[PDB]
Amino acid sequence: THVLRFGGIFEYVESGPMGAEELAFRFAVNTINRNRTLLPNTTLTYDTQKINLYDSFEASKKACDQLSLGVAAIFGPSHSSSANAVQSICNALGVPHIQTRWKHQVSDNKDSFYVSLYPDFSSLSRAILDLVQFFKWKTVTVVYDDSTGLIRLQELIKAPSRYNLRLKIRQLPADTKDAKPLLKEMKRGKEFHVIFDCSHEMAAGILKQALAMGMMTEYYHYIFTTLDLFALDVEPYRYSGVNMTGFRILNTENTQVSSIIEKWSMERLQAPPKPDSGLLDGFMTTDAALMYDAVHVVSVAVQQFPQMTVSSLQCNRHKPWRFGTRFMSLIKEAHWEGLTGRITFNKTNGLRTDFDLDVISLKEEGLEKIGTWDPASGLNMTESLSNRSLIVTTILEEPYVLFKKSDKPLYGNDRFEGYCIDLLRELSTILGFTYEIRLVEDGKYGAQDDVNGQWNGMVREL
Amino acid sequence: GVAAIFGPSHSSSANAVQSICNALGVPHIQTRWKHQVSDNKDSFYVSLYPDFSSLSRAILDLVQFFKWKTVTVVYDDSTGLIRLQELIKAPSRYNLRLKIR
Ligand SMILES: *[C@@H]1O[C@H](CO)[C@@H](O)[C@H](O)[C@H]1NC(C)=O
Repeated sequence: THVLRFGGIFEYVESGPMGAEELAFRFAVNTINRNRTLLPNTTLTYDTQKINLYDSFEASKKACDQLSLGVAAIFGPSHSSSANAVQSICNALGVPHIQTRWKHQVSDNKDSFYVSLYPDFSSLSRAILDLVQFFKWKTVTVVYDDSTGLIRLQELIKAPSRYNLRLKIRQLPADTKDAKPLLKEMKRGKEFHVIFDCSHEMAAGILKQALAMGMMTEYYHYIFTTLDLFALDVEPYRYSGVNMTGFRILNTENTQVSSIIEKWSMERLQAPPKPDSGLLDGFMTTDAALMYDAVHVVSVAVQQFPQMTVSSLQCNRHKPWRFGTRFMSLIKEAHWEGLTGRITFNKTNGLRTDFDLDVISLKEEGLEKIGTWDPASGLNMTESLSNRSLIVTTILEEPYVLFKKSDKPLYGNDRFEGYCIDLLRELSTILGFTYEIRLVEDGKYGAQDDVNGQWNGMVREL
Repeated sequence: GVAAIFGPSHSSSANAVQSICNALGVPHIQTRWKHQVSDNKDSFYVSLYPDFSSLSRAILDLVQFFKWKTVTVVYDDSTGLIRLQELIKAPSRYNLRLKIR
Protein backbone atom coordinates (compact mmCIF):
# COMPACT_ATOMS: atom_id res chain seq x y z
CA THR A 1 0.00 0.00 0.00
CA HIS A 2 1.03 3.61 -0.55
CA VAL A 3 2.74 5.35 2.38
CA LEU A 4 2.22 9.10 2.71
CA ARG A 5 3.05 11.46 5.58
CA PHE A 6 1.25 14.75 6.21
CA GLY A 7 3.57 17.55 7.28
CA GLY A 8 2.34 18.94 10.58
CA ILE A 9 3.41 22.12 12.37
CA PHE A 10 1.61 22.37 15.72
CA GLU A 11 2.08 24.17 19.02
CA TYR A 12 5.10 23.49 21.23
CA VAL A 13 4.09 23.25 24.90
CA GLU A 14 5.71 22.14 28.14
CA SER A 15 2.83 21.84 30.63
CA GLY A 16 0.98 19.31 28.50
CA PRO A 17 3.06 16.66 26.73
CA MET A 18 1.43 17.56 23.40
CA GLY A 19 -1.11 20.10 22.21
CA ALA A 20 -4.81 19.48 21.72
CA GLU A 21 -4.47 20.11 17.98
CA GLU A 22 -1.64 17.56 17.97
CA LEU A 23 -3.90 15.09 19.79
CA ALA A 24 -6.60 15.64 17.17
CA PHE A 25 -4.19 15.16 14.28
CA ARG A 26 -2.67 12.00 15.75
CA PHE A 27 -6.08 10.56 16.64
CA ALA A 28 -7.47 11.14 13.17
CA VAL A 29 -4.30 9.83 11.50
CA ASN A 30 -4.39 6.58 13.46
CA THR A 31 -8.16 6.36 12.92
CA ILE A 32 -8.21 6.79 9.13
CA ASN A 33 -5.60 4.13 8.35
CA ARG A 34 -7.09 1.76 10.94
CA ASN A 35 -10.59 2.11 9.46
CA ARG A 36 -10.61 0.43 6.05
CA THR A 37 -13.66 2.53 5.13
CA LEU A 38 -11.22 5.35 4.30
CA LEU A 39 -7.86 4.69 2.61
CA PRO A 40 -8.05 0.88 2.31
CA ASN A 41 -5.03 0.40 0.01
CA THR A 42 -2.87 3.23 1.37
CA THR A 43 -1.13 3.55 4.74
CA LEU A 44 -1.13 6.85 6.62
CA THR A 45 1.93 8.50 8.16
CA TYR A 46 2.84 11.95 9.48
CA ASP A 47 5.74 14.24 10.36
CA THR A 48 5.02 16.48 13.36
CA GLN A 49 7.26 19.40 14.35
CA LYS A 50 7.08 21.94 17.17
CA ILE A 51 7.15 25.73 16.88
CA ASN A 52 6.44 28.68 19.16
CA LEU A 53 3.70 29.91 16.74
CA TYR A 54 5.28 33.39 16.80
CA ASP A 55 8.81 32.95 15.41
CA SER A 56 7.55 32.68 11.84
CA PHE A 57 11.14 32.16 10.68
CA GLU A 58 11.39 28.97 12.72
CA ALA A 59 8.02 27.83 11.36
CA SER A 60 9.44 28.43 7.88
CA LYS A 61 12.51 26.41 8.87
CA LYS A 62 10.36 23.50 10.03
CA ALA A 63 8.29 23.65 6.84
CA CYS A 64 11.45 23.67 4.72
CA ASP A 65 12.80 20.68 6.65
CA GLN A 66 9.52 18.84 6.08
CA LEU A 67 9.48 19.59 2.35
CA SER A 68 13.10 18.44 2.12
CA LEU A 69 11.56 15.07 2.97
CA GLY A 70 8.56 13.57 1.23
CA VAL A 71 5.42 15.29 2.52
CA ALA A 72 1.92 14.50 1.28
CA ALA A 73 0.45 17.78 2.53
CA ILE A 74 1.17 20.58 4.99
CA PHE A 75 -1.25 21.16 7.87
CA GLY A 76 -0.16 24.64 8.87
CA PRO A 77 -0.08 26.12 12.35
CA SER A 78 -3.11 27.64 14.07
CA HIS A 79 -1.69 31.16 14.41
CA SER A 80 -2.86 34.32 12.66
CA SER A 81 0.68 35.45 11.76
CA SER A 82 3.00 32.48 11.20
CA ALA A 83 0.42 30.70 9.03
CA ASN A 84 0.94 33.37 6.36
CA ALA A 85 4.60 32.42 5.95
CA VAL A 86 3.79 28.70 5.84
CA GLN A 87 1.08 29.18 3.23
CA SER A 88 3.40 31.40 1.17
CA ILE A 89 6.05 28.66 1.25
CA CYS A 90 3.47 26.04 0.27
CA ASN A 91 2.26 28.16 -2.65
CA ALA A 92 5.81 28.89 -3.81
CA LEU A 93 6.65 25.17 -3.87
CA GLY A 94 3.15 24.29 -5.08
CA VAL A 95 2.26 22.10 -2.08
CA PRO A 96 -1.28 21.95 -0.61
CA HIS A 97 -1.72 23.72 2.72
CA ILE A 98 -4.69 23.11 5.03
CA GLN A 99 -5.26 25.72 7.73
CA THR A 100 -7.62 24.92 10.55
CA ARG A 101 -7.84 28.00 12.77
CA TRP A 102 -9.13 31.15 11.12
CA LYS A 103 -6.65 33.78 9.99
CA HIS A 104 -7.02 37.10 8.24
CA GLN A 105 -6.54 36.74 4.49
CA VAL A 106 -4.97 39.64 2.62
CA SER A 107 -7.41 40.57 -0.13
CA ASP A 108 -4.44 41.51 -2.34
CA ASN A 109 -2.68 38.14 -1.93
CA LYS A 110 -3.24 35.85 -4.92
CA ASP A 111 -2.32 32.51 -3.37
CA SER A 112 -4.00 29.35 -4.67
CA PHE A 113 -2.28 26.69 -2.55
CA TYR A 114 -4.17 26.98 0.74
CA VAL A 115 -7.54 26.10 2.25
CA SER A 116 -9.18 27.09 5.54
CA LEU A 117 -11.58 24.65 7.17
CA TYR A 118 -12.61 27.22 9.77
CA PRO A 119 -15.94 28.78 8.74
CA ASP A 120 -15.31 32.14 7.11
CA PHE A 121 -15.90 34.95 9.59
CA SER A 122 -17.82 36.85 6.92
CA SER A 123 -20.40 34.05 6.88
CA LEU A 124 -20.42 33.85 10.68
CA SER A 125 -20.89 37.62 10.92
CA ARG A 126 -23.76 37.43 8.43
CA ALA A 127 -25.31 34.68 10.57
CA ILE A 128 -24.90 36.85 13.68
CA LEU A 129 -26.60 39.71 11.84
CA ASP A 130 -29.47 37.42 10.83
CA LEU A 131 -29.88 36.22 14.43
CA VAL A 132 -29.89 39.79 15.77
CA GLN A 133 -32.50 40.61 13.13
CA PHE A 134 -34.48 37.67 14.52
CA PHE A 135 -34.02 39.23 17.99
CA LYS A 136 -35.01 42.78 16.90
CA TRP A 137 -32.24 44.34 18.98
CA LYS A 138 -31.46 48.05 19.10
CA THR A 139 -28.45 48.56 21.41
CA VAL A 140 -25.42 46.27 21.16
CA THR A 141 -21.94 46.18 22.73
CA VAL A 142 -19.41 44.17 20.72
CA VAL A 143 -16.30 43.14 22.68
CA TYR A 144 -13.22 41.44 21.24
CA ASP A 145 -10.20 39.67 22.69
CA ASP A 146 -7.60 40.55 20.04
CA SER A 147 -7.64 43.50 17.66
CA THR A 148 -8.29 40.97 14.88
CA GLY A 149 -11.87 40.78 16.15
CA LEU A 150 -12.70 43.93 14.20
CA ILE A 151 -11.64 42.13 11.02
CA ARG A 152 -13.50 38.98 12.08
CA LEU A 153 -16.81 40.79 12.69
CA GLN A 154 -17.47 43.70 10.33
CA GLU A 155 -20.89 43.02 8.82
CA LEU A 156 -22.66 43.81 12.09
CA ILE A 157 -20.51 46.94 12.42
CA LYS A 158 -21.69 48.10 8.99
CA ALA A 159 -25.28 47.06 9.78
CA PRO A 160 -26.32 50.35 11.51
CA SER A 161 -25.85 51.95 8.09
CA ARG A 162 -28.24 49.42 6.55
CA TYR A 163 -30.68 49.22 9.47
CA ASN A 164 -31.77 51.08 12.63
CA LEU A 165 -29.26 49.36 14.94
CA ARG A 166 -26.73 50.96 17.30
CA LEU A 167 -23.26 49.81 18.36
CA LYS A 168 -20.84 50.66 21.17
CA ILE A 169 -17.66 48.64 20.71
CA ARG A 170 -15.41 48.14 23.74
CA GLN A 171 -12.14 46.25 24.06
CA LEU A 172 -11.05 43.63 26.56
CA PRO A 173 -7.58 44.75 27.74
CA ALA A 174 -4.69 42.40 27.13
CA ASP A 175 -2.60 40.64 29.79
CA THR A 176 -5.43 40.97 32.31
CA LYS A 177 -8.84 39.62 33.29
CA ASP A 178 -10.15 42.89 34.76
CA ALA A 179 -13.52 42.93 33.01
CA LYS A 180 -14.97 44.80 36.01
CA PRO A 181 -14.34 48.32 34.59
CA LEU A 182 -15.83 47.15 31.29
CA LEU A 183 -18.89 45.72 33.02
CA LYS A 184 -19.34 48.89 35.10
CA GLU A 185 -19.20 50.92 31.88
CA MET A 186 -21.82 48.53 30.49
CA LYS A 187 -24.16 49.27 33.40
CA ARG A 188 -23.50 52.99 32.95
CA GLY A 189 -24.82 52.57 29.40
CA LYS A 190 -27.57 50.11 30.35
CA GLU A 191 -26.42 47.88 27.47
CA PHE A 192 -28.72 44.90 27.99
CA HIS A 193 -27.48 43.22 24.78
CA VAL A 194 -23.77 42.36 24.66
CA ILE A 195 -21.75 40.28 22.19
CA PHE A 196 -18.53 38.56 23.29
CA ASP A 197 -16.07 37.83 20.47
CA CYS A 198 -13.48 35.79 22.35
CA SER A 199 -12.26 32.21 22.65
CA HIS A 200 -14.18 29.81 24.88
CA GLU A 201 -11.57 29.92 27.66
CA MET A 202 -11.66 33.71 27.86
CA ALA A 203 -15.44 33.58 27.40
CA ALA A 204 -15.81 31.26 30.39
CA GLY A 205 -13.50 33.40 32.51
CA ILE A 206 -15.33 36.63 31.74
CA LEU A 207 -18.67 34.87 32.27
CA LYS A 208 -17.44 33.85 35.73
CA GLN A 209 -16.43 37.44 36.50
CA ALA A 210 -19.80 38.69 35.21
CA LEU A 211 -21.68 36.23 37.42
CA ALA A 212 -19.51 37.39 40.34
CA MET A 213 -20.73 40.86 39.35
CA GLY A 214 -24.32 39.59 39.22
CA MET A 215 -24.63 40.05 35.45
CA MET A 216 -26.75 36.90 34.99
CA THR A 217 -30.05 38.80 35.25
CA GLU A 218 -32.94 38.24 32.85
CA TYR A 219 -32.54 41.73 31.38
CA TYR A 220 -29.02 41.00 30.09
CA HIS A 221 -28.77 39.07 26.82
CA TYR A 222 -25.47 37.58 25.64
CA ILE A 223 -24.23 36.25 22.30
CA PHE A 224 -20.91 34.40 21.99
CA THR A 225 -19.73 34.10 18.39
CA THR A 226 -17.24 31.41 19.43
CA LEU A 227 -18.08 27.87 18.33
CA ASP A 228 -17.17 26.21 21.65
CA LEU A 229 -19.83 28.00 23.71
CA PHE A 230 -21.54 24.64 24.29
CA ALA A 231 -18.46 23.56 26.27
CA LEU A 232 -19.19 26.03 29.10
CA ASP A 233 -20.52 24.96 32.49
CA VAL A 234 -24.08 26.28 32.29
CA GLU A 235 -24.92 24.66 35.62
CA PRO A 236 -24.72 28.03 37.46
CA TYR A 237 -26.47 29.52 34.41
CA ARG A 238 -29.23 26.92 33.98
CA TYR A 239 -31.28 28.74 36.64
CA SER A 240 -29.60 32.15 36.26
CA GLY A 241 -32.41 33.26 33.95
CA VAL A 242 -30.27 34.53 31.06
CA ASN A 243 -31.70 34.48 27.53
CA MET A 244 -28.20 33.87 26.15
CA THR A 245 -27.91 32.62 22.56
CA GLY A 246 -24.95 31.14 20.71
CA PHE A 247 -23.75 29.31 17.63
CA ARG A 248 -22.40 25.80 17.17
CA ILE A 249 -20.94 23.75 14.33
CA LEU A 250 -19.90 20.54 16.14
CA ASN A 251 -22.89 18.34 15.29
CA THR A 252 -22.92 16.50 18.61
CA GLU A 253 -26.42 15.20 17.79
CA ASN A 254 -25.02 12.29 15.78
CA THR A 255 -24.04 8.73 16.63
CA GLN A 256 -20.64 8.83 14.92
CA VAL A 257 -19.86 12.26 16.38
CA SER A 258 -20.83 11.04 19.86
CA SER A 259 -18.58 7.99 19.46
CA ILE A 260 -15.67 10.15 18.31
CA ILE A 261 -16.05 12.66 21.14
CA GLU A 262 -16.30 9.84 23.68
CA LYS A 263 -13.15 8.20 22.30
CA TRP A 264 -11.29 11.52 22.31
CA SER A 265 -12.33 12.24 25.90
CA MET A 266 -11.10 8.74 26.75
CA GLU A 267 -7.75 9.49 25.09
CA ARG A 268 -7.19 12.85 26.83
CA LEU A 269 -7.02 11.55 30.39
CA GLN A 270 -3.42 12.74 30.85
CA ALA A 271 -4.02 16.51 31.20
CA PRO A 272 -7.54 16.96 32.61
CA PRO A 273 -9.04 20.45 32.25
CA LYS A 274 -9.02 22.50 35.43
CA PRO A 275 -12.43 22.04 37.12
CA ASP A 276 -12.22 25.38 38.96
CA SER A 277 -12.10 27.51 35.83
CA GLY A 278 -15.69 27.61 34.55
CA LEU A 279 -14.88 25.11 31.79
CA LEU A 280 -16.49 21.75 31.08
CA ASP A 281 -14.65 18.44 30.73
CA GLY A 282 -14.51 15.60 28.22
CA PHE A 283 -15.54 17.65 25.18
CA MET A 284 -14.33 18.25 21.63
CA THR A 285 -12.73 21.67 21.24
CA THR A 286 -13.88 23.25 18.00
CA ASP A 287 -10.32 23.67 16.70
CA ALA A 288 -9.63 19.96 17.22
CA ALA A 289 -12.87 19.14 15.41
CA LEU A 290 -11.80 21.35 12.51
CA MET A 291 -8.41 19.62 12.37
CA TYR A 292 -10.18 16.24 12.39
CA ASP A 293 -12.45 17.28 9.53
CA ALA A 294 -9.54 18.81 7.61
CA VAL A 295 -7.40 15.68 7.70
CA HIS A 296 -10.46 13.56 6.92
CA VAL A 297 -11.35 15.60 3.83
CA VAL A 298 -7.71 15.54 2.72
CA SER A 299 -7.86 11.75 3.05
CA VAL A 300 -11.11 11.69 1.06
CA ALA A 301 -9.53 13.76 -1.71
CA VAL A 302 -6.41 11.59 -1.86
CA GLN A 303 -8.73 8.58 -2.08
CA GLN A 304 -9.60 9.83 -5.58
CA PHE A 305 -5.90 10.66 -6.14
CA PRO A 306 -4.02 7.36 -5.72
CA GLN A 307 -0.91 8.61 -7.57
CA MET A 308 0.63 10.46 -4.62
CA THR A 309 4.38 10.10 -5.08
CA VAL A 310 6.07 12.64 -2.79
CA SER A 311 9.36 14.39 -3.57
CA SER A 312 12.17 16.30 -1.86
CA LEU A 313 11.41 19.92 -2.76
CA GLN A 314 13.98 22.29 -1.25
CA CYS A 315 13.97 25.86 0.01
CA ASN A 316 17.51 26.78 -1.05
CA ARG A 317 16.17 26.46 -4.60
CA HIS A 318 12.48 26.38 -5.46
CA LYS A 319 10.69 24.06 -7.87
CA PRO A 320 6.97 23.65 -8.65
CA TRP A 321 5.32 20.45 -7.46
CA ARG A 322 3.72 18.58 -10.34
CA PHE A 323 0.77 17.07 -8.45
CA GLY A 324 -0.43 20.31 -6.85
CA THR A 325 -3.08 21.47 -9.32
CA ARG A 326 -5.48 18.54 -9.68
CA PHE A 327 -4.91 17.25 -6.14
CA MET A 328 -5.83 20.64 -4.72
CA SER A 329 -8.82 20.74 -7.04
CA LEU A 330 -9.99 17.45 -5.54
CA ILE A 331 -9.36 19.11 -2.17
CA LYS A 332 -11.53 22.07 -3.17
CA GLU A 333 -14.55 19.99 -4.25
CA ALA A 334 -14.05 17.34 -1.56
CA HIS A 335 -17.60 17.35 -0.16
CA TRP A 336 -17.09 15.14 2.86
CA GLU A 337 -19.06 15.42 6.10
CA GLY A 338 -17.91 14.89 9.69
CA LEU A 339 -17.92 16.48 13.11
CA THR A 340 -18.62 19.98 11.76
CA GLY A 341 -21.58 18.73 9.72
CA ARG A 342 -21.19 19.79 6.09
CA ILE A 343 -17.71 20.54 4.74
CA THR A 344 -17.15 22.26 1.39
CA PHE A 345 -14.76 24.83 -0.04
CA ASN A 346 -15.80 28.02 -1.81
CA LYS A 347 -13.77 27.52 -4.99
CA THR A 348 -13.46 31.30 -5.41
CA ASN A 349 -11.42 31.66 -2.20
CA GLY A 350 -11.05 28.27 -0.54
CA LEU A 351 -12.53 29.48 2.74
CA ARG A 352 -15.53 27.38 3.76
CA THR A 353 -18.56 29.66 3.47
CA ASP A 354 -21.22 26.93 3.15
CA PHE A 355 -21.53 25.05 6.43
CA ASP A 356 -24.13 23.79 8.88
CA LEU A 357 -24.60 25.74 12.11
CA ASP A 358 -26.39 24.71 15.31
CA VAL A 359 -28.21 27.72 16.74
CA ILE A 360 -27.90 27.37 20.52
CA SER A 361 -29.91 29.26 23.14
CA LEU A 362 -29.80 29.08 26.93
CA LYS A 363 -32.90 28.16 28.95
CA GLU A 364 -33.66 26.14 32.09
CA GLU A 365 -32.16 23.12 30.34
CA GLY A 366 -28.56 23.28 29.21
CA LEU A 367 -27.94 24.93 25.83
CA GLU A 368 -30.88 23.74 23.76
CA LYS A 369 -30.68 23.95 19.97
CA ILE A 370 -33.39 26.33 18.73
CA GLY A 371 -32.91 25.76 15.00
CA THR A 372 -30.33 25.82 12.24
CA TRP A 373 -28.55 28.43 10.11
CA ASP A 374 -27.62 27.78 6.49
CA PRO A 375 -25.99 30.12 3.94
CA ALA A 376 -28.68 29.37 1.35
CA SER A 377 -31.63 29.46 3.76
CA GLY A 378 -30.31 32.19 6.06
CA LEU A 379 -31.69 31.66 9.56
CA ASN A 380 -34.19 28.81 9.99
CA MET A 381 -36.08 29.56 13.21
CA THR A 382 -39.15 27.31 13.32
CA GLU A 383 -39.32 25.74 16.81
CA SER A 384 -60.45 29.43 24.71
CA LEU A 385 -59.58 27.82 28.06
CA SER A 386 -62.11 27.28 30.84
CA ASN A 387 -59.37 27.33 33.50
CA ARG A 388 -57.82 30.58 32.28
CA SER A 389 -56.52 33.08 34.82
CA LEU A 390 -58.29 36.45 34.63
CA ILE A 391 -55.37 38.82 35.16
CA VAL A 392 -56.36 42.46 35.67
CA THR A 393 -54.40 45.64 36.34
CA THR A 394 -55.62 48.56 38.43
CA ILE A 395 -54.24 51.63 40.22
CA LEU A 396 -54.72 52.20 43.95
CA GLU A 397 -57.15 55.08 44.45
CA GLU A 398 -58.94 55.05 47.80
CA PRO A 399 -62.36 55.99 46.30
CA TYR A 400 -61.77 53.32 43.62
CA VAL A 401 -59.27 50.69 44.85
CA LEU A 402 -57.85 50.54 48.37
CA PHE A 403 -56.13 47.69 50.17
CA LYS A 404 -58.31 45.99 52.77
CA LYS A 405 -57.95 48.08 55.94
CA SER A 406 -57.17 45.10 58.17
CA ASP A 407 -54.40 45.00 60.77
CA LYS A 408 -53.86 41.33 59.94
CA PRO A 409 -52.26 41.09 56.47
CA LEU A 410 -55.02 39.78 54.21
CA TYR A 411 -54.17 37.52 51.27
CA GLY A 412 -55.87 36.44 48.07
CA ASN A 413 -58.15 38.74 46.12
CA ASP A 414 -59.80 39.80 49.40
CA ARG A 415 -56.89 42.12 50.26
CA PHE A 416 -58.06 44.40 47.44
CA GLU A 417 -61.10 46.57 48.11
CA GLY A 418 -62.92 49.54 46.64
CA TYR A 419 -65.36 50.44 43.89
CA CYS A 420 -63.40 48.82 41.06
CA ILE A 421 -62.56 45.78 43.19
CA ASP A 422 -66.19 45.13 44.12
CA LEU A 423 -67.29 45.82 40.54
CA LEU A 424 -64.86 43.14 39.37
CA ARG A 425 -66.23 40.88 42.11
CA GLU A 426 -69.76 41.42 40.81
CA LEU A 427 -68.58 40.72 37.25
CA SER A 428 -66.96 37.48 38.43
CA THR A 429 -70.08 36.43 40.35
CA ILE A 430 -72.34 37.29 37.38
CA LEU A 431 -70.20 36.03 34.48
CA GLY A 432 -67.69 33.20 34.31
CA PHE A 433 -64.47 34.80 35.54
CA THR A 434 -61.39 33.41 37.29
CA TYR A 435 -60.70 36.90 38.57
CA GLU A 436 -57.39 37.89 40.14
CA ILE A 437 -56.13 41.40 40.88
CA ARG A 438 -52.53 42.28 40.01
CA LEU A 439 -51.18 45.72 40.88
CA VAL A 440 -49.85 47.79 37.98
CA GLU A 441 -46.05 47.68 37.97
CA ASP A 442 -45.73 51.07 36.25
CA GLY A 443 -47.99 52.80 38.78
CA LYS A 444 -48.94 55.50 36.26
CA TYR A 445 -51.47 55.89 33.46
CA GLY A 446 -50.80 55.45 29.75
CA ALA A 447 -48.82 58.51 28.65
CA GLN A 448 -48.28 59.28 24.96
CA ASP A 449 -44.51 59.69 24.91
CA ASP A 450 -43.28 62.05 22.19
CA VAL A 451 -40.00 60.12 21.94
CA ASN A 452 -41.28 56.73 20.75
CA GLY A 453 -44.98 56.57 21.61
CA GLN A 454 -44.17 54.33 24.57
CA TRP A 455 -47.24 53.79 26.73
CA ASN A 456 -47.25 52.69 30.37
CA GLY A 457 -49.50 51.35 33.08
CA MET A 458 -52.65 49.66 31.83
CA VAL A 459 -52.07 50.45 28.14
CA ARG A 460 -48.56 49.04 27.74
CA GLU A 461 -49.58 46.36 30.26
CA LEU A 462 -52.30 45.16 27.87
CA GLY B 1 27.51 41.51 4.53
CA VAL B 2 24.64 43.51 6.05
CA ALA B 3 23.94 45.27 9.33
CA ALA B 4 20.36 46.54 8.80
CA ILE B 5 17.24 45.62 6.84
CA PHE B 6 14.41 47.71 5.39
CA GLY B 7 11.45 45.38 5.01
CA PRO B 8 8.72 45.48 2.39
CA SER B 9 5.62 47.66 2.63
CA HIS B 10 3.07 44.93 3.35
CA SER B 11 1.60 43.06 6.31
CA SER B 12 2.65 39.45 5.73
CA SER B 13 5.99 40.02 3.99
CA ALA B 14 7.16 42.52 6.60
CA ASN B 15 5.98 40.20 9.38
CA ALA B 16 8.02 37.31 7.98
CA VAL B 17 11.12 39.43 7.40
CA GLN B 18 10.80 40.87 10.91
CA SER B 19 10.68 37.37 12.38
CA ILE B 20 13.73 36.38 10.32
CA CYS B 21 15.65 39.48 11.40
CA ASN B 22 14.77 38.88 15.05
CA ALA B 23 16.04 35.31 14.74
CA LEU B 24 19.28 36.53 13.13
CA GLY B 25 19.43 39.64 15.33
CA VAL B 26 19.85 42.22 12.55
CA PRO B 27 17.36 45.11 12.74
CA HIS B 28 14.44 45.20 10.31
CA ILE B 29 13.68 48.91 9.98
CA GLN B 30 10.20 48.80 8.50
CA THR B 31 8.73 51.95 6.95
CA ARG B 32 5.04 51.09 6.61
CA TRP B 33 2.19 50.48 9.03
CA LYS B 34 1.55 46.80 9.73
CA HIS B 35 -0.60 45.08 12.34
CA GLN B 36 1.69 43.44 14.87
CA VAL B 37 -0.12 40.60 16.61
CA SER B 38 -0.79 41.77 20.15
CA ASP B 39 1.07 38.79 21.65
CA ASN B 40 4.19 39.17 19.49
CA LYS B 41 7.46 39.08 21.45
CA ASP B 42 9.87 40.39 18.80
CA SER B 43 12.34 43.18 19.55
CA PHE B 44 14.84 43.85 16.73
CA TYR B 45 12.68 46.15 14.60
CA VAL B 46 11.11 49.60 14.60
CA SER B 47 8.39 51.27 12.55
CA LEU B 48 8.43 54.91 11.48
CA TYR B 49 4.90 55.23 10.12
CA PRO B 50 2.81 57.01 12.79
CA ASP B 51 1.14 54.19 14.68
CA PHE B 52 -2.61 54.42 14.32
CA SER B 53 -3.12 54.87 18.04
CA SER B 54 -1.81 58.42 18.41
CA LEU B 55 -2.96 59.24 14.88
CA SER B 56 -6.33 57.57 15.40
CA ARG B 57 -6.81 59.50 18.63
CA ALA B 58 -5.67 62.55 16.66
CA ILE B 59 -8.62 61.92 14.34
CA LEU B 60 -10.71 61.66 17.50
CA ASP B 61 -9.32 65.03 18.64
CA LEU B 62 -10.34 66.49 15.29
CA VAL B 63 -13.81 64.97 15.70
CA GLN B 64 -14.28 66.53 19.13
CA PHE B 65 -12.80 69.89 18.11
CA PHE B 66 -15.08 69.95 15.08
CA LYS B 67 -17.86 68.87 17.50
CA TRP B 68 -19.51 66.39 15.16
CA LYS B 69 -22.62 64.39 15.99
CA THR B 70 -23.08 62.21 12.87
CA VAL B 71 -19.78 60.60 11.84
CA THR B 72 -19.71 58.16 8.91
CA VAL B 73 -16.36 56.35 8.78
CA VAL B 74 -15.30 54.91 5.43
CA TYR B 75 -12.34 52.60 4.87
CA ASP B 76 -10.61 50.56 2.16
CA ASP B 77 -10.28 46.91 3.21
CA SER B 78 -10.35 44.61 6.23
CA THR B 79 -7.05 45.82 7.69
CA GLY B 80 -8.41 49.35 8.08
CA LEU B 81 -10.95 48.71 10.82
CA ILE B 82 -8.28 46.91 12.86
CA ARG B 83 -6.18 50.06 12.40
CA LEU B 84 -8.62 52.80 13.48
CA GLN B 85 -9.63 50.99 16.68
CA GLU B 86 -9.68 54.14 18.84
CA LEU B 87 -12.07 55.88 16.45
CA ILE B 88 -14.29 52.79 16.59
CA LYS B 89 -14.34 52.75 20.41
CA ALA B 90 -14.85 56.52 20.69
CA PRO B 91 -18.70 56.52 20.72
CA SER B 92 -18.71 54.63 24.03
CA ARG B 93 -17.09 57.54 25.87
CA TYR B 94 -18.71 60.39 23.90
CA ASN B 95 -21.61 61.23 21.56
CA LEU B 96 -20.94 59.76 18.11
CA ARG B 97 -23.11 58.17 15.41
CA LEU B 98 -20.67 55.92 13.55
CA LYS B 99 -22.42 54.33 10.56
CA ILE B 100 -19.44 52.56 9.02
CA ARG B 101 -19.43 51.78 5.30
C1 LIG C 1 -36.06 24.36 9.18
O1 LIG C 1 -36.21 23.64 10.41
C2 LIG C 1 -37.36 22.78 10.45
C3 LIG C 1 -37.42 22.19 11.84
O2 LIG C 1 -37.05 23.14 12.83
C4 LIG C 1 -37.27 21.73 9.35
O3 LIG C 1 -38.45 20.93 9.36
C5 LIG C 1 -37.10 22.40 8.00
O4 LIG C 1 -36.89 21.42 6.99
C6 LIG C 1 -35.92 23.37 8.02
N1 LIG C 1 -35.79 24.05 6.74
C7 LIG C 1 -36.72 24.86 6.21
C8 LIG C 1 -36.38 25.46 4.88
O5 LIG C 1 -37.78 25.10 6.78
